[PDB]
Amino acid sequence: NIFTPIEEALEAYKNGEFLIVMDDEDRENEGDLIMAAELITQEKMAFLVRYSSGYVCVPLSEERANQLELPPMLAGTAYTITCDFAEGTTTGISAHDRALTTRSLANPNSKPQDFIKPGHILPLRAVPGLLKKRRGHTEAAVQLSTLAGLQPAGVICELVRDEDGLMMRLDDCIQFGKKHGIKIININQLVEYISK
Amino acid sequence: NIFTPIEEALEAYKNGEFLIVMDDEDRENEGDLIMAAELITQEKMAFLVRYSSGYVCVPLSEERANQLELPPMLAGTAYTITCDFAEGTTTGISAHDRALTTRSLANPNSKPQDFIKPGHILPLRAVPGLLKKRRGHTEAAVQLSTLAGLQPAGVICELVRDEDGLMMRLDDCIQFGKKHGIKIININQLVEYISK
Ligand SMILES: O=C(CO)[C@H](O)[C@H](O)COP(=O)(O)O
Ligand SMILES: O=C(CO)[C@H](O)[C@H](O)COP(=O)(O)O
Repeated sequence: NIFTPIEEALEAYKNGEFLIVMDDEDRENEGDLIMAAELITQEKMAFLVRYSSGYVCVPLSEERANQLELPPMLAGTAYTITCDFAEGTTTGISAHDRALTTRSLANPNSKPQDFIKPGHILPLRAVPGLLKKRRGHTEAAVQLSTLAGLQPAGVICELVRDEDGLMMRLDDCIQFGKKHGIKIININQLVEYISK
Repeated sequence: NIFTPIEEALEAYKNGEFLIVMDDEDRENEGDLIMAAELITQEKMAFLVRYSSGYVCVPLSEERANQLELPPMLAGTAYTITCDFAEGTTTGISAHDRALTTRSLANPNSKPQDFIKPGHILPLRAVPGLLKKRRGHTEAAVQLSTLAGLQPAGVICELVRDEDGLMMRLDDCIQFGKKHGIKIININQLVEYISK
C-alpha cells in the first residue's frame, strides 16, 4: 500500500515520469526523485530543482562516462568532472540548460568534444553490475533506465521539505507522491526483481 | 529607489544578512543571493537552497583555496574540486552539512585534511584583485566579505522562480527583496565604491 510494483514503475519511468526512490522500507529513509536522463524536459528539470537540494546529478555507466571522457573528479558517490553541453546552452545552470545537458549525456550520438568542462551538471559513474554490485542511487538510476529499455543514464536529486529544508523521510515522500501523482519504490524491491 | 547604498549594504552583510546582487542596473540581469561564508547557518542555507538553483558555491580567494588544498577542478567560473567538512557532517548535502562546510571554508583555523573530497559544496577561486580584475559574482562575494572586515569567503546561488524555474530578473528580485526584507545592490555600484 506504499510501494509500487516494479513492472508498473518501469512503465511510468518509460513514459517519462519521475519515481521517488528509497533505499528500503524504513520510515527514516530519505527520498530521491529519479527519472530517465533522455526524457527530462525543461519543465521536469524545473520541477526537480524546485523540490530538491538542487545538486542535480546524472548517473551514467562507467563505460559511457569513459566514452564521453568524463573522468572521476578525483584521480561513495563517484562524481566525474562536471560539464555542460555546449550547443544550445548559455548560463548552463538554467532548467533549460541542465535538462539539455542531461539529455545529451544520454544521447548515444554525443561526443566528448560536445561538452564544456567544468560545468553545471554532476555526472556520476555507476559501477559495472549496477545494483548487484553497489546498492546506491547511482546504480539504481542506471538500472531503472536499463530495465526500461532506455539509454543507461538517469538523473536524480534529493527531495527537501519547503518548511525547513530538511530532507524528506518516507512519510513526507508518501505525501509528496500523492500530491504530485508520483509512484514510490525502494532499492531492495528493485534488487529482488532483478535477482528473481 | 532600487539599489541600497554600499555602506548600508555592508552593515547588513556584516550582520549576517543576504544581499541580492545583480551585475548592474539592467532589468534583464538575473539575481544572486550572496552572504558571508562564516555566518551562514542551517536555517539560512535552507533558505538559500529553497529559493535558488541549489548549485551552492563558496567563493574563496585563490590564496585561501591554495592553503586548503582545493585545486581547480580542471587544469569562466573557477570551480575547485568539491568538498565536505568531515567532522559534524553525514550526508554532506543537508542544509546543516552544507552550512557547516561553508563556515569551515571561511574559518582561518581549518586545515586541508579537515575536508573530504569530492563533496557537496562547490568552492570557487576568486582572482587576486577581485572586482578590479574580474567583475564576477565570485569576486563580488569575496570583495563584500573583505569590505565587511570578515574572512575573504562568501556563499552564493542563483535565485529561481517558483512558478516555472526561470532565473529571477530584476523585477522579480525587487519583489523578492521586499517580500523577505533583503537589500539589493549591483556589482557596477560596488566597483565604483572601491575605485576613485
Ligand atoms: O541519491 C543521492 C543521495 O542519496 C545522490 O543523488 C548521490 O549523488 C548519489 O547517490 P549514491 O551515492 O547512493 O549512488
Ligand atoms: O553567480 C553565479 C551566477 O552568475 C554563480 O554562483 C557562479 O558560480 C559564480 O559567478 P561568476 O562566474 O560571475 O563569478
